[PDB]
Amino acid sequence: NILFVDDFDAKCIVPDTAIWKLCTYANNAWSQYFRGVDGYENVKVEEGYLKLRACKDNGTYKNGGVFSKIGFPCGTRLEVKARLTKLVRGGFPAIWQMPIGAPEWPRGGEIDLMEWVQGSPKQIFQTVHTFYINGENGSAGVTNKEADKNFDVTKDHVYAVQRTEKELIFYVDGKETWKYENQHLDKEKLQYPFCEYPFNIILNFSLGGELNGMMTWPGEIHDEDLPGEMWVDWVRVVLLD
Ligand SMILES: [Ca+2]
Repeated sequence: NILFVDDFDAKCIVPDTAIWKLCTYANNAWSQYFRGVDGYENVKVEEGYLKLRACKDNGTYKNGGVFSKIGFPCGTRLEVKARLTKLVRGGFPAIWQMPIGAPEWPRGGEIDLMEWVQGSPKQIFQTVHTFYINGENGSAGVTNKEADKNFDVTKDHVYAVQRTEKELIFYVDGKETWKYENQHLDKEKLQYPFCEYPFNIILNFSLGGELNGMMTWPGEIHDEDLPGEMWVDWVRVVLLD
């Protein structure tokens, strides 16, 4: 039972303009290099892929990224098939979900299906953020510490999360990796916001380096590794029985 699918196979050179919006600048690790990105110069649909490019164009770092204007209810599973063309040191690709119409981050939560950093290059990270975990200042969230440490992100993999009232279940390649569970605390504690808001889909290949002279988690950008691309074959949202 398919609620939403984009196979990026439309007769169009950009992703569906009603569904997908270009990521915009903000002063954070994932967003800083959307600044001065001219329209779709780092985003295209080609040969059945959404291709998100990270590059340096005349000394300016530029990220490739879109987010969905639509969001999805609980009782659903998101599956995203993607690969990186190349390992890029300082590269910071991600597949993730934000609440639509939540209060300020992280009070509505955040679900990361995939993040990659050079600091652990044979891994991907799957992570959850809430106000209960992060409070006002925290950014680490709760990550799968037992994540696969012999993993090649440059091959096609299906990254997935199943979201119910009870829990988030993470998968890689159809194999359960971990669960983040509803603790059923007073809603006041903001421990499990994941079913109060529709959640969207965010697909990006960002660049790290320093943010206001502090080294970001993805670490030092090696310009010799650029350009790089994340190729998304498809995204789908399945409605559970
Ligand atoms: Ca496709």
